Order: sequence, then C-alpha cells, then structure tokens
Amino acid sequence: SAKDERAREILRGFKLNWMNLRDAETGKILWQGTEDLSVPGVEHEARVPKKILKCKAVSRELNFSSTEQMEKFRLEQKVYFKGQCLEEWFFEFGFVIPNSTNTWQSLIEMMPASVLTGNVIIETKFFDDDLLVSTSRVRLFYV
Ligand SMILES: CCc1cccc(CCN(CC2CCNCC2)S(=O)(=O)CCCCn2nc(C)c3c(C)n(-c4ccc(C)cc4)nc3c2=O)c1
Repeated sequence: SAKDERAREILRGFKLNWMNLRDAETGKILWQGTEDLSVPGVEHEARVPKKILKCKAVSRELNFSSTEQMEKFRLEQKVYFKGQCLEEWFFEFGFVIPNSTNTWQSLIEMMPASVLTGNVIIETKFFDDDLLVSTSRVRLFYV
C-alpha cells in the first residue's frame, strides 16, 4: 500500500544515534547508550543504575537522523510490567527536515528495584502523524 511503503521508506533511512538518561536536578548522566534501539524485531536490553528510581524526574536526550521528511514525528510509549501496560507516555518532536540530524530532549516524570528489574518492557511506537513507521521494545534491568 502507499502508506505501508512510505512507512518502510522512513524506517530504512532512520537512525537512533545515541541516548542519555540524566538526573534532572543535577544533570548527572545515569546511563548512556549508543546502540540503535529503534531497531524493530529485536528485544533490546538496557541495564540502567537503580538509583534512577529515586529520581523525581529523568531527562531523556536522544539524537536521531532521518533521510525522509516527517510532518509530525511523535512517539507512543507503553511501560509494560509483567506483560500488562502500567503507564502510557506520549512525546512529539514535530516536523523533521529531510536528511536531518536532530537532538530531542524529553522529561519522564514507586515499586522496588528488585521487583522491576527484568520485568519492565518499554514499547515505543514510531509515528509520522497517523502513520506508524515501526515498533521497538527494550527490556530494563535496574542494576
Ligand atoms: C509507573 C510505574 C513504573 C514502573 C516501571 C518503570 C517506570 C518508569 C521508569 N523510569 C522513569 C522514572 C524513574 C523514577 N521516577 C522518574 C521517572 S526510568 O527507569 O528512568 C526509564 C528511563 C528510560 C526510558 N527509555 N529508555 C529507553 C532505552 C528508550 C528508548 C530506546 N526509546 C526510544 C525512543 C524513540 C525511538 C524511535 C526508539 C526508542 N525511548 C526510551 C525510553 O523512554 C514506572
């Protein structure tokens, strides 16, 4: 289909270059990744320090690249706990310039670590407006 071929167009030329998870009161970096975790069809792993759980909020800064233009680049993220959706996050970047490289900052604002580690999956849905480009998943260990 036209929408299904466009969604593959954007996906082929997309890249998550790096991602930072900082403490939002100190800017202190708690976890850095350079893998492309937007890559679907794979269960990625993320071993973040458990101190992230004590933080009031967390600043998530990522840098991505897109060959294809995107009118309204947004994210639908679901936090699964033991296979059921615990929370639903929504973030919107907006217009993406074709062949552009963009850094995007967002702010994520409980249960003990021993319970969450290995039992938290983050499903991130990649949208351009109403078109879904891809779906990736990351498993979280709180070391
Ligand atoms: C509701 C109860 C509960 C239960 C379990 C867990 C939580 C929240 C956990 N915590 C946030 C809290 C911590 C304590 N109070 C402050 C906020 S957390 O541990 O800090 C998470 C920090 C990491 C979140 N995260 N991680 C990755 C790896 C991501 C990737 C790859 N993409 C990604 C984005 C775009 C694309 C195209 C592709 C991919 N988006 C990611 C992302 O959002 C809550």
